[PDB]
Amino acid sequence: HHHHHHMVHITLDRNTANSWLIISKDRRQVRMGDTHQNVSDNKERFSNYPMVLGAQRFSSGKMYWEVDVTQKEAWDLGVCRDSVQRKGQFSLSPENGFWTIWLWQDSYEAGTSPQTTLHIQVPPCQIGIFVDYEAGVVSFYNITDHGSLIYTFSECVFAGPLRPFFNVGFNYSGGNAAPLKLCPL
Ligand SMILES: CC(=O)NCCc1ccccc1C
Repeated sequence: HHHHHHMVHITLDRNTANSWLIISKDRRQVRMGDTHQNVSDNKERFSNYPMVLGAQRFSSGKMYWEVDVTQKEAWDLGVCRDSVQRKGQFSLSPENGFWTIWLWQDSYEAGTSPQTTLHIQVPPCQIGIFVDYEAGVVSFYNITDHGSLIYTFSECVFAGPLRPFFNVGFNYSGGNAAPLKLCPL
């Protein structure tokens, strides 16, 4: 792909983070802590899952960023509406305001309803995410495999400002402690 020139500098919004997450000083990396991280609760924090939003809000244009997922067993990545539900149980779907892919139990799936099987021959260490607001497109690229397409959501009905979306996943196995990292331009 040739989307690299729409690169945007994404930073994580502490205030949206699940209370167990640890965000680096530069706001570019996030990982699951072993316990509650000693912050007060607020209506923005994701309660049920280890999720956090980027600070940036997009309502027009073309945006591109990259995320490092090296040695993780489980994660969700993409974009969501600024007004997605924060508390309780919910599914990642466009009906609920999410345009995402994930890794879970050695398979990759797109967050459609119901979910769609992805066909990945080279497990990615870094994912590229492209959003075209006007066209209603969210695309995912395998940076490890020369930028090969993973999945395109088209005819997206964003219905609001968009925010970058992250889930570091649980670490019940002891094999999923590694961080998500926003990769430099
Ligand atoms: C997964 C696990 O066993 N967590 C341990 C967290 C804990 C609890 C009580 C005292 C000290 C620690 C580190």
